[PDB]
Amino acid sequence: AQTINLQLEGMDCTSCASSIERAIAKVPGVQSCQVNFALEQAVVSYHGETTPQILTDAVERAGYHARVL
Ligand SMILES: [Zn+2]
Repeated sequence: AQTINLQLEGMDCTSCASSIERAIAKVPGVQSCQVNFALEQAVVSYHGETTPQILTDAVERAGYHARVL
């Protein structure tokens, strides 16, 4: 697995934290996604064709914003 951290914007509540996990989990190649609500960060484990930029697009499409750390 490869791993990447994303900084998250718009995650004001734990419902939205779950929304972000669900959106990231749908990305082909994602194996696991740990959303840290307190730290406004997601740790994503992946393989396959996943890229950091496909991950931040998933977050955008779900109605939030991410940036690659
Ligand atoms: Zn919310």
